[PDB]
Parts: sequence; C-alpha cells; structure tokens
Amino acid sequence: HMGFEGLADRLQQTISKIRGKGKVSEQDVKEMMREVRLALLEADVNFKVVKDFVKKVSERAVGQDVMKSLTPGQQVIKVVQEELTELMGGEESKIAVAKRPPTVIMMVGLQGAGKTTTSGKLANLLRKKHNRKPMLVAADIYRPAAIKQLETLGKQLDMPVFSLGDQVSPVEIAKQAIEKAKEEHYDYVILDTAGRLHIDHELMDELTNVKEIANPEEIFLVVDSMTGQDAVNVAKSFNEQLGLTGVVLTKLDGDTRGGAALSIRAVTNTPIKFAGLGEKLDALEPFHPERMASRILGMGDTLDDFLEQLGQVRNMGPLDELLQMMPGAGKMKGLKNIQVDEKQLNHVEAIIKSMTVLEKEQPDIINASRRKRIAKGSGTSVQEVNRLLKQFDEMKKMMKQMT
RNA sequence: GCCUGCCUUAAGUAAGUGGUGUUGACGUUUGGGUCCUGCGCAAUGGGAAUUCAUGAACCAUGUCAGGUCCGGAAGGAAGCAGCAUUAAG
Ligand SMILES: Nc1nc2c(ncn2[C@@H]2O[C@H](COP(=O)(O)OP(=O)(O)O)[C@@H](OP(=O)(O)OP(=O)(O)O)[C@H]2O)c(=O)[nH]1
Repeated sequence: HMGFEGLADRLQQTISKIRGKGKVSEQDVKEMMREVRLALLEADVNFKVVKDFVKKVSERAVGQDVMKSLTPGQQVIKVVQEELTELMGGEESKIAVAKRPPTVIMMVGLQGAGKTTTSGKLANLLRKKHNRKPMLVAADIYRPAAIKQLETLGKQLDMPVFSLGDQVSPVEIAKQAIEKAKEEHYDYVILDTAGRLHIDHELMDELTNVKEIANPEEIFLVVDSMTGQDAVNVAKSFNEQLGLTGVVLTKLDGDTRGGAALSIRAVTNTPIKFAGLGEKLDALEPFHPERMASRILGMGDTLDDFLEQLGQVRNMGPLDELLQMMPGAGKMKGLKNIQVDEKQLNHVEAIIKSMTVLEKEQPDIINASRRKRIAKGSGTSVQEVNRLLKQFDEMKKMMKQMT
C-alpha cells in the first residue's frame, strides 16, 4: 500500500523520457542512469549498492537493443524492474513452520523500532491469514509499561500474554512460556525481547541466553525504516552478534525514500519478511519485492440487485485475488483520474437505497414524482437520481456490448 | 218461370251417430279449474345493509431499517418488506 513515494517521484520523470522513445542509444541509457544514480543516492541507498546496481543495469540495457528492437524502452524498464526486484530480495520469503509445534519466533531490535506493536501485528496476521493459534510473551522487563502495553494488545486480539512480572529473568520467562505452549497446543510463540536506545554488551548477552534456552526457528529484527542507513547498520550488528533469519521493516507509512529496504539484503543477506504500515494491529503485510519494484517505477502488472452487489463489493468488499491487488495497486497506477467518490460514493449508496423492492427490480418503472419522492428521501433533488439512472443505462449498454 | 237451387236471407220439420241444457236461476249435474283481466297483500327465488380471515411508493398510518442536515452528543427522518393498516379485492 504505502512507501517509496519520493524515490518514485524522482525516477519516474527520467523513466518517462526513455519509455516514450522506443529507440535506445548509448547516450540515452547513460543519461537515464545518471538520474537513477542520483535518485538512489538521495534516497539514502547504500553507496556500494548504488554503484553495483547502476553497473549491472547499464550493462544489460545496451545489449538489450541488440537483445530486441521491439518495445526497446519498455525493455529498459523491465531490466530496471528486474534488478530492483533482486535488490529487495528475489521473491516473497515466507514464515518458517517448525516440524514440531510450537514455532518459536524471537523479536529483537532497539527501543522505538516497534517491537512490542509488531509482535501483536504478527500474532494477528498468523491467526487471520494462516489460521494459527499464537501466544505472546513478555520478555522485556526493563521498562515499566512494557508489559501492560503487550497485555493491552493481547486483550484486543483475545490471545494470551505470558508474564511473570519484572523481577524474573527473561531466560526463565521464555522457558516456561514455551512449555505452557506445548501443553496447551499453541502453534506459535512470539517473544517480545528487551532493548535500549543503542546496542550494548548486556543486551546481547541476554539475547544469546534467550536464543539458547528457546532454540527459536525465526529471529526477526524489527527496525525503523525511516532511519535509512542507520537501520542497515543495526541489522549488520544484530546479524553478527546473534543470528538473524528475517527483518520486519516498520513505519513505511512515513518513509518516502526507501534506502533501508533497497539495501538490507545486499549488506546483510537477511531477507525482509514483513512491512509495518501503521499504528493499528492490522497494518502488517508480507514484503513482496516484485510489487514494490513495480510501484517504484509506476508500472502495473436485476439492476437493483447488481447495484447493491457492486456497492457491497466496492465500498467495503475491497480485496481482489489472482493479481487483482497487484494490477490495482495505487488505484491501478492512478488511471489518469484524480477524483474518488468517497462521500460522493456514500451519497450514491444512500440514493441507491431510496427505493422499494419493485423499484429495485424495475428501475424504469419510477415515474417523475415517483423518484421525486425518492430524491426527497435521498437528499439530491433530481441530480443524484438522474445521474444514477444514466450510470445504470451506461452499465446496461456496456453489458450489452460485452455480451 | 222456386217445374230443380233463395241451401248463403225472419224457426225448423226427421230415421243415423258421442252427449245436452232451457218452467227448475231445483237436484243423482260425481273427479278439474271457480279472479281469466287491475287494485293492498303473504309460501317461493334472484342480487343484500351487515359477520370472520387478507390487502395503499409518493397519497390520508404512531417512533414503525438506514444515509443528509440541525448538533462534540440526541431526536426529527423513502415508517422502504412489518406493525394498527381502514372504505376500496
Ligand atoms: N505510523 C506507524 N507507527 C508505528 C509502526 N510500528 C510501530 N509504530 C509506533 O512506534 C512507536 C514505538 O512502538 P513500540 O511497540 O513501543 O516499539 P518498541 O517495543 O521497540 O519500543 C509506537 O508509537 P509511539 O511511542 O507513540 O511513537 P512516538 O510518539 O515515540 O513517535 C508505535 O505506534 C508503523 O508501522 N507505522
């Protein structure tokens, strides 16, 4: 949904020049790449990653006109898209599933990254998308309000939150937590671990002790996307002093650059598994490097009863499959239209639910005063009613043309 | 010119056949209608005033899905299928 908006803005005007011109020249690719290189540098992408990326794209883009003279510029875009995709990890990296339940997932990171919130988001995702039965664990004893924060999120999910207070070691908390999860048949155990503002020795000593007693199948670093290269460095230090298997990037809804997301793989070899997209518990999505690459480049992929079904499936029934979300991402690339219904759509739905069942079955049976009364009940005098009838006639004509 | 025809014109006179009344307004006239035609009517039939179940988008029906507005809040609010829902079938 969210992220990278600033890099896109920059790239997409240089992309404009090449896409329109089918012809590929030595000077054209050089020029596009100079702009691409400046945009990646200003987005705080790792410096070595930039210089390697500009090299591999430019090499492929001048054998590509030799590759193909058909749709040549649209070929240059496909190379950039393919390299952006590899740069953010090849393909979706799915959650591990232990051979024997429970799967123990360790959440680590620095204070303020979003550990505690993301723990709750991941539990939520495991139950809704995968039909799992998770358990949250309170292993950060070093701040007050930390436990109560997790417990509060747990009460909104109806999921247990294991805690022994703040006078007991996190090694013991993790141990008992995992054994209760075995006895009571919980699929997943999510450990919310400690952390101050900066790494120290007595953070890593504790985290290695917890890994030891817990033998986790996944160790996720939760890291703030808006910190750019500082996030890449936090990743490097965690991956070296214990083992990371994954990364959760938080606060993409405030990250217009994307430096961290374009750099984590190449510097640490750790894959990005999820993105946080907001404060609520349901703002977590799997990281899909194709679709972000496509995003960055502006590249995509009974009349009354039918109206009621369209209103149900369009207003609150959003959620397509078979790459429907991928081709419809960003309003299907905007579609050259800057107007959304919103309250206009709400008024259209209110005008739609202004007629009887017979009027819904036969829309042409309404007399002039017959839907003058309906317009008085709806709020638009004749304008909304006649626009709705014109739209229904246009939809009928389109259905007759399609059939 | 009835010598034959005035038989159709002022009674009949009589053999043949089923009956029948006139002094009696009699009675052995047994069995049928005894107003057929207009006035005020009552067996009897045809459609009834009124009885029990169901029924108006606006358009008469109390809040009688909701959305807009007045309002940080609430109520008025297609009272749309359901409710009393009538006379209208
Ligand atoms: N917009 C957005 N926010 C996220 C996201 N993930 C986490 N946060 C926010 O970051 C802040 C830290 O979250 P925690 O859950 O406490 O992280 P921690 O355990 O690592 O300390 C929280 O709010 P906070 O403490 O109130 O933030 P602030 O007031 O310090 O700025 C949280 O709402 C995300 O994906 N999008």
